[PDB]
Amino acid sequence: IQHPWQGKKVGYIGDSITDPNNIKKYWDFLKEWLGITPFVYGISGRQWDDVPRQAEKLKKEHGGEVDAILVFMGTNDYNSSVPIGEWFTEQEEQVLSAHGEMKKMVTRKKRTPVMTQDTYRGRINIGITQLKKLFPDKQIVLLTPLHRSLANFGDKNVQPDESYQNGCGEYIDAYVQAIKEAGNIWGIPVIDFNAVTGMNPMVEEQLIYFYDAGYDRLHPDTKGQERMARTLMYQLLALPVAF
Amino acid sequence: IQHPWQGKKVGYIGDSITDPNCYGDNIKKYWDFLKEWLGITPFVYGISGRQWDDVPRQAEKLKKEHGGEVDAILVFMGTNDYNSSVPIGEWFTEQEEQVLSAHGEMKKMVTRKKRTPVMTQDTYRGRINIGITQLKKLFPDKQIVLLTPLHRSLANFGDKNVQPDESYQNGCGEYIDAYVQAIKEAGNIWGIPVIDFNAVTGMNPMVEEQLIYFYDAGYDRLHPDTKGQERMARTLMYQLLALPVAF
Amino acid sequence: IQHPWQGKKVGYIGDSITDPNCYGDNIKKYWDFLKEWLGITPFVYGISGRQWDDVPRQAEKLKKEHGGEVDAILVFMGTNDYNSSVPIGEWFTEQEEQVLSAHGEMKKMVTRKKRTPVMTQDTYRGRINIGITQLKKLFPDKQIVLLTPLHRSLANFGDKNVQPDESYQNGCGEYIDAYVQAIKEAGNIWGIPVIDFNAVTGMNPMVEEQLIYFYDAGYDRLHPDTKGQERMARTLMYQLLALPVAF
Amino acid sequence: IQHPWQGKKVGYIGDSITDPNCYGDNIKKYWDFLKEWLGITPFVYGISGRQWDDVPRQAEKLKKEHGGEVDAILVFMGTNDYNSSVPIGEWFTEQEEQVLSAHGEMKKMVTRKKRTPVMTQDTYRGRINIGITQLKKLFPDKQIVLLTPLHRSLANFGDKNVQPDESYQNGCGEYIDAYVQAIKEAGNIWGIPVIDFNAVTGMNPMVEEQLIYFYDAGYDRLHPDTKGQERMARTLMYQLLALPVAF
Amino acid sequence: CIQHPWQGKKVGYIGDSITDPNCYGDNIKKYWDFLKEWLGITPFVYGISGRQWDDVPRQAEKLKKEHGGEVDAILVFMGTNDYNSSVPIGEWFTEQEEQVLSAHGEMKKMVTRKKRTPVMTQDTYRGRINIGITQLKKLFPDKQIVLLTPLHRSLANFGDKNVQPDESYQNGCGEYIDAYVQAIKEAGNIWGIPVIDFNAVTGMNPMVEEQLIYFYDAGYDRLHPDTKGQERMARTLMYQLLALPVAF
Amino acid sequence: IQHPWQGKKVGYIGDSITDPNCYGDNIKKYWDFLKEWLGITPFVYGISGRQWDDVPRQAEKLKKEHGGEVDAILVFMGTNDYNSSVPIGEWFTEQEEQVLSAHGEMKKMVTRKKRTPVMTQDTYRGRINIGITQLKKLFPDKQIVLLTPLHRSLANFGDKNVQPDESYQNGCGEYIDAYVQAIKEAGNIWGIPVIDFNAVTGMNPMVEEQLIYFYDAGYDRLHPDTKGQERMARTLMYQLLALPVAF
Repeated sequence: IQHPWQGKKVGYIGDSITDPNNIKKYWDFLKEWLGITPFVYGISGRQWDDVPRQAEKLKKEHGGEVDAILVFMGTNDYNSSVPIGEWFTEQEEQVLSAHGEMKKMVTRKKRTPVMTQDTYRGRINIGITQLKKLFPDKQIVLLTPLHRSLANFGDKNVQPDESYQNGCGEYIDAYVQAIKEAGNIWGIPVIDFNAVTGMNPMVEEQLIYFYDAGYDRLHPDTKGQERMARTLMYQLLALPVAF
Repeated sequence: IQHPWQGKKVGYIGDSITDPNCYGDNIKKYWDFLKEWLGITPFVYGISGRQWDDVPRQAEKLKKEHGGEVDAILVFMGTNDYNSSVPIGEWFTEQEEQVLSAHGEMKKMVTRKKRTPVMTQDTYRGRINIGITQLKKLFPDKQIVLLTPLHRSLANFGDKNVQPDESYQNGCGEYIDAYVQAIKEAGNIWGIPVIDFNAVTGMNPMVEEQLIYFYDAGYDRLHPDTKGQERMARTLMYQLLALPVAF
Repeated sequence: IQHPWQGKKVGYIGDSITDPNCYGDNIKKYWDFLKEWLGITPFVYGISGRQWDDVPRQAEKLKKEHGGEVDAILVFMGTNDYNSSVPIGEWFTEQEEQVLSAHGEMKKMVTRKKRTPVMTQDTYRGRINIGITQLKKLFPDKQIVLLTPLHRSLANFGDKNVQPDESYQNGCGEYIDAYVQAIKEAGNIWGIPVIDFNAVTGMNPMVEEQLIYFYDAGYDRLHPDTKGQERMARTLMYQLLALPVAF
Repeated sequence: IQHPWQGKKVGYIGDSITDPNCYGDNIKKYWDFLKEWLGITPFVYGISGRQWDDVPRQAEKLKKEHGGEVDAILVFMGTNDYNSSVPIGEWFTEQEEQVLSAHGEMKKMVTRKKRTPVMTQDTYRGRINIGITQLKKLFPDKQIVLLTPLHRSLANFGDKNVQPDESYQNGCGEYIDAYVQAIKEAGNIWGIPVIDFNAVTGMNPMVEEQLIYFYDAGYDRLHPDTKGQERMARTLMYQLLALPVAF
Repeated sequence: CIQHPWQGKKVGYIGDSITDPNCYGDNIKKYWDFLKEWLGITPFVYGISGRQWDDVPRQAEKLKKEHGGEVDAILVFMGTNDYNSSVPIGEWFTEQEEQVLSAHGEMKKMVTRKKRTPVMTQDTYRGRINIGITQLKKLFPDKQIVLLTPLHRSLANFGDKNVQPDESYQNGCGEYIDAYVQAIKEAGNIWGIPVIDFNAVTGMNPMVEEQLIYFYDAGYDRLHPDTKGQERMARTLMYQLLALPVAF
Repeated sequence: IQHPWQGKKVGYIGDSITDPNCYGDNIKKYWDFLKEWLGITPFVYGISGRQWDDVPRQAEKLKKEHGGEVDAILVFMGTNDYNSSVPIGEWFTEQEEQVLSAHGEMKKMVTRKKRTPVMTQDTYRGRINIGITQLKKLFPDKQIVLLTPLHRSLANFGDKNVQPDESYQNGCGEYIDAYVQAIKEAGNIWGIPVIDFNAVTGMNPMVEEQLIYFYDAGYDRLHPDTKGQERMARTLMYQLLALPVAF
């Protein structure tokens, strides 16, 4: 058997942990190991509300080339205190239904996805919708956000470690779980990177995988990026690219 | 390493999405692609419209006709239980009972809450309890895997067969979700592997652009077309890589 | 693609199901099959009767004896915590705290709930917290994987050691389920991979026909026999395909 | 201090042990003694052979005939549910539902497991659910008290009415215990006071010397005789001292 | 105006040292002595230091013999010594399928039903309770008989051969005092007898140092209540018994 | 007989249902009725929103301000613990210990399992342990009684304070039942009387007809109105008859 992602062209959507612009990124290792041509759209500080824009740029510049897409986003939504929100809104409706006898109008509760940039769930609904609309025939995979600790970049950018809830009373857990739940909600594969990478900066001995123990226990260093890449390599073995 | 399912004989249990007769030769089934790609001989028992209450029968028919040669079994069922408004129900019933127990002192009857699985075909969970029981009973030494139901949209097959899309609850106040999650839950409840097909296939007819994987945008957004079947087959190929057949 | 675990040195932490001495030579253990099939050198520390509170000790002994050569670690523990009625407990305690925060404006002291892991051996989650912490502190750059406990039925080892099947809650009012689920939950809580062995092995002694995978149909439906160990090993072989060893 | 039930009007719901016609005037009933001792006017609705499924009916008749007069209500029922092999059943059914909630942050729909009372005459717990609901609906501002059934022994009334003593389970595998405990449990489940008559009366026909409190040692160790009724009445007199009538 | 139902009645008191008139001699005024004073209740006391539930029949028999025609009610305050002496809890019944005649509308016929039989043995605590309540009801079937649960207890040291750890420890057969308290409470429904949960209602817990004011010796005896404890017990009993008649 | 609580001075510990500030003069509280009926002087410490973790503070304030005057104490707390999703936890922790024991022969060290109460405010049972310890410590010679929380329904107090009715589990997966039962269990665990107010009041807002006892059917089916407070007071009056104050 051969690796299904070997020699494929892949679009990478995300934040600074994916952003090309001191640290060699995971997609660069995959390029070397599996010959995967990378189309990187991840940008520093971006959140799930930026998924549609990144997807659109990918479509515009490489629509006829890209084979698969990986979405690694969400840690910034947590940091920016983006309210989790709701997946759907629901209400009674009347609809034609038939199961053995003449069809007739019946009352059935109907749900409608909440399409808003105001909430995390809303952003995920909008993002996945756009991804499927633009790339309906491609392999699209979501990766959950990594564990994170303290990060201090100046007097206007101070991020407490993950033992703290953010400004809207949520732990990073809610931002990780929403992505995992999106798998069944929208019908899309999810790689639980948060867990499978085995990287947790809350355990100081594992800070060997992060940028600087003194002020940045959020961004992985090259060593962490390589462990992420190797993890992704075997986790992707379970998903085809060419159908 | 070689694919653990290559050259094996597999029983396929399910409904129309597995039925070789679904729309005749106008839809090539996933097990057909697997046969071509991995040399997997298919023993197909899926039949259009069948529900989880039909798993025991299909399992027994598989046992009777190919019990001495089948290597593994895939169960892809449940979307019709949703459409037919089968109440979810509960997994077990509980009650304080006495049982022989010892942890340091002389053994004796002690009272502990005991759970007993609900064996009834009146509920979805009951049907699953009965179905998995029959599967493990007839094929105790085989690799048996459950596949979760696919996302689904509108389906109209005449005035007596009209199925609203999945944004609507069915007749017993449940969304398709309940039937998908019950199968996932069965993994730990019964000790059986589950492939979350609902998610990994990446096929959602609720997004019209992906209707390229379903039969007819006008009246059938429930049954995958050949293109969808091939995507399902390719998905299965790599998802099955994580499970052995020959122990 | 070559198996990532091929030819690696692995540490096996656990209980009797891992212990080389379980029924002596009457049972060939899963790690022995892996040694033969994948050339994986085993450093086994599992010991009969041990619980999650023994994980740090085993991890430390592994570090002391093979720290410079071990490549990966598998933790297969918890069924004894269930039998010994160890309360599940809580993962964290929490309270409002003042912390420096800044998102666009001058940093200021703000009020935010802060959680702290419960580090006690009095509870299951407490033991898991302590265990995973020690594992990560000792082997921060290694591949460490947790395996969930297998389904289990009755066992009668002597006048003072009789263990009811899994349809019964233990002495602290919990089903085996809680001990399986807590390990799965540890995946996201601590950032560690988990192989849901409880489900993927497809071995459930509660279904009599599957007792072919356990040691004694009359007195021990808890410990797998060689046939069960091999099914376990083959399952692990393909489940581990999704995880790298050499980073 | 004066007895809170003195001079009050009370509705008595139950079976033969309450029915004034039980063996005609050969037996003086407990409410009769209470009428004499405390001036409690009785509105009796208990009828021989009635079960908990008849509570709503008796309550409605009481309401219809003395609604504007009755001060309190006593429900002494269940022994016939035992003799008629009425399955205990379940108190509630549960499932995940969406509900508005807020504890510090903006209110929103959250998922929480919700329980719903099982309202059915097919089970004992179901009957209790329906009965108490009706009692509270009809007399929301009254003192309503439940009394657990008395211990019981053999009862033979012809070749077609033979009731084994309480050392035997009934036709649905339950001891009288289950029907007593269900009532005690209803105290907290529904929010209603319960007098454990089963214990406090001190009357157990299973001990032959105490058959002095039952109708006939030869064929009726189920129905109390006048002596037993008086002991019950006196017990009730002091047990009711702990509950107000006029609020 | 309601009168206390136990006023002027004659009561038999069955139990152990906490009931024994000889407990520390005249250094302790017992609960039944206070009830005699407050309610004019004549006490027939049979409690003896160190006795267990296996001694209930003997005490009941002696009560019947000496005061059978005088006694109106009976209180049984026993069990703390069963805990201290590591008496196994045991089982209430044994069960087996039996054939029995039953009829519910149609001609009676033999049917299979599980039948239970109480375990009558002095080898276990539950067995002793079965034997004890049976004898109490056989001897005094028309009397008010009430069971009292054992009191919370702490350390006690009565010499080189009599040392009792506090209730935070299991006894010699792996049981906490809890098991001996609960078995009595359960007997209420099992046998049809009222039980006053003295263990809780007295509000006396020697495990809380500040409440040792109710026990005899802070340094050597946190098991036996002192007069102050006996009075709180009696006063508690006075109002708890208000709920039970004596004269039927 | 005279009421044992007549003319006594009582401390009332609890939450808003006890707090005199609850809706101010719009609600006359239970202790106010008891003052008028039995001449009981009230020393009220209950405060809106408080939980069992506040019992030690309220007990100490009562001690400080009325320690030489108070005769008895009632503790009516817990409903907010439910609302605030406080985990139930465990009563004790256990460990094998060596202790001096003698039963007929020369004393010596033996191995016995020893339990230690959990003294943490992180769990409900821990809070009860801490609270009852404080109560008995400061008032060792007083009559102290616990009252179980009342049945409750929905409450909506603004955008950030919305409480679902009791048919829903709280934020930590527990029904109100758990917080009611733990208090009942405290009786034997700590040796303290418990009045099961949850049942004896007969007040259940889940039965709409009984909402006559609660503040507002529209937004407050949690707090009893004056009519509810009076029924509660009347219930307490006769329930307290079984407990002495002056020993």
